[PDB]
Amino acid sequence: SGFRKMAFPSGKVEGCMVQVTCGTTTLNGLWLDDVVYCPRHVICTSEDMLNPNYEDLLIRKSNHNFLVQAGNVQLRVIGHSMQNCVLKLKVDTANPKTPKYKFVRIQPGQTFSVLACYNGSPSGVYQCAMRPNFTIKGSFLNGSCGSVGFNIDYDCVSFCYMHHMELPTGVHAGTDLEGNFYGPFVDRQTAQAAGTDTTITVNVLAWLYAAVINGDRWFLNRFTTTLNDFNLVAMKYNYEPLTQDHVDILGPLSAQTGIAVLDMCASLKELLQNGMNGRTILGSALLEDEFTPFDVVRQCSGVTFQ
Amino acid sequence: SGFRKMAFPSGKVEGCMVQVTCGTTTLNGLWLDDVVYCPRHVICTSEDMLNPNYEDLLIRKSNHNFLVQAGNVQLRVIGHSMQNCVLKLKVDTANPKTPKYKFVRIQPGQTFSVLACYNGSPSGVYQCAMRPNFTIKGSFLNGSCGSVGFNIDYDCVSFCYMHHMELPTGVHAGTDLEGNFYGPFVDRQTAQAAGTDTTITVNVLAWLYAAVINGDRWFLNRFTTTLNDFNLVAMKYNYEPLTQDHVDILGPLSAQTGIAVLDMCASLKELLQNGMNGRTILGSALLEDEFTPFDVVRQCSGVTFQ
Ligand SMILES: *[C@H](O)[C@H](C[C@@H]1CCNC1=O)NC(=O)[C@@H]1[C@@H]2[C@H](CN1C(=O)[C@@H](NC(=O)OC(C)C)C(C)(C)C)C2(C)C
Ligand SMILES: *[C@H](O)[C@H](C[C@@H]1CCNC1=O)NC(=O)[C@@H]1[C@@H]2[C@H](CN1C(=O)[C@@H](NC(=O)OC(C)C)C(C)(C)C)C2(C)C
Repeated sequence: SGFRKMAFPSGKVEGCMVQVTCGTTTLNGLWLDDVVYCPRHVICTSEDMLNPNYEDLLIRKSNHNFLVQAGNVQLRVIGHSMQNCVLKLKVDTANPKTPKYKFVRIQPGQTFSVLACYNGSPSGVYQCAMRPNFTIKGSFLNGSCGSVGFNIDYDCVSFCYMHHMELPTGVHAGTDLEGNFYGPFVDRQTAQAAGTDTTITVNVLAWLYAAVINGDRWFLNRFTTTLNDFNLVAMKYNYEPLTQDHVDILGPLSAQTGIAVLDMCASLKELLQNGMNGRTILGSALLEDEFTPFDVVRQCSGVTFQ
Repeated sequence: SGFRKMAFPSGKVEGCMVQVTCGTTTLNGLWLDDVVYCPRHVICTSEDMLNPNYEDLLIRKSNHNFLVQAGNVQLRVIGHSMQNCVLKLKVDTANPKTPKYKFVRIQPGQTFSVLACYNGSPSGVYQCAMRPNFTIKGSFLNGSCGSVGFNIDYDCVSFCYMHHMELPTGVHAGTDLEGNFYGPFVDRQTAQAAGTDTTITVNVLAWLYAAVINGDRWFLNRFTTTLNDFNLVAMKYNYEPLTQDHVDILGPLSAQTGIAVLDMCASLKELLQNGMNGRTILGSALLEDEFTPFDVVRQCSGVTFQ
């Protein structure tokens, strides 16, 4: 037993990270087969970034302007192109450590692992979720641009995030691997703000099921509620609406514990109305919302990868 | 900015994990050069484990009784010996993925990363601390024995934990890599209990410094306190005593923020006496104690490894 915020093993992604230098800017890139992916603002300078025209800036570059370092081995660039907000630099060598992989664009509420890197070298790994307002609450410093987020399924790495920028409230914004931003943000140094966030209701319920699987049961009651009456309380406390699709996804966890989904909703309602009154759940004094129903089942059942 | 519970990148350790089967027991082993390390209760059965005599049980085994699987490649055993509570199985092939490494036995309060495995295949990675009562609050199921805990420094992997067993309160116990248990526990299925735990004072203070580095400042005050008066309040709330050695270790964090160590102690005292009154620190509603002063500096400064 036990329950922890668990990331995927990161070895398959470590073997893909490289350093990309152009002018006075250094950031991280992702090396898969004979292409390196990185954020397009690597072609900017500390005065280009105020309002750049990237097409007009890229047509002024040559291949040899791009310095790509893989360990202490130099890869030279033989072509380049821009796709939305990412650069694709073609190099003369295929990465022999290329795993099986895919690019995927995720929905708000889904979770992923982040391998934070500086100068092409990995620093640490942690678990994140895409918030309803399309930011992520990460841990990023100068030079971390180009670090990626990912999920692993068997032997296949599904890449879903590349890091670009930090907003004034201390949260983070970036793109999928095809260079499209999550949210309304643009890669320009001008006023933008996150928009108000909300709590991911379906994930909170999944975490209450994890507590029961592990022996915490003090928060249950004998009451119940309808979906509509629950959603009327949820709106009041700034929670996202729960759909019937969400109810259906929580089926397996309901069947393993014997607690109907709408009975667990009546328990959340009482916790929202009464607080916790000095008690904890799975070592937490707040209601936690960055575990999906999938996350709970993998950790409480023991699925591996290869 | 931001602050997360961050584990080390796990690729160097993934390349060392193998499967060890003997009789009806399967668990994980660690393959470094031409030796595989695993827990000695792999030679037991579901009735040997009640009160075994391991010396008398090992002298009844032959090399071919041990089945070692590395991927879908079979390593055969050519010798074996027992050291305290671990087996060392010598095999005819050296692991070509052996990193630079050391074995170390850690003190209570230190943190490490855990790579949880089943059947020799990694499942996930998370951060832990050795509690004052020599248990760890992990996430482990049947078959996870032999999974290891570790720290990384530059290119060197320092192994510090191997998992053996779970106690009735849901916490975990194990050994260093030379087979000596942390705590009073023994590898026998008999009544043992953890002993009362305490909160790791020096780590809580380090985490309050992390909050200030990141912009949280509502909990500070203009008061101060002596070391002895602080330790008199700490004992009351079941915190560990703070030594002058602890004060000295918190020097760099004090110098970067401009807040003297004993001023931060006066802030903790007020938080212990008054509670948080509905506010959070670094996204937490409890005082967090599994970040060392070293952990804070690496994440707030950006150190990598290679
Ligand atoms: C690339 O490594 C950095 C990573 C940042 C640095 C601090 N934490 C991070 O995550 N990204 C940028 O430098 C990025 C590029 C330049 C300016 N930024 C920012 O992230 C800035 N933020 C910003 O302009 O937000 C506005 C208000 C929407 C800032 C102030 C943090 C440097 C680009 C092209 C956006
Ligand atoms: C080896 O993979 C398992 C891992 C356990 C299983 C559940 N969670 C885990 O961490 N270890 C054992 O099976 C271990 C060996 C047999 C019995 N155990 C236990 O961990 C038992 N606990 C126990 O006897 O604690 C006493 C009360 C001190 C138990 C009941 C969980 C199976 C050995 C040799 C101790």
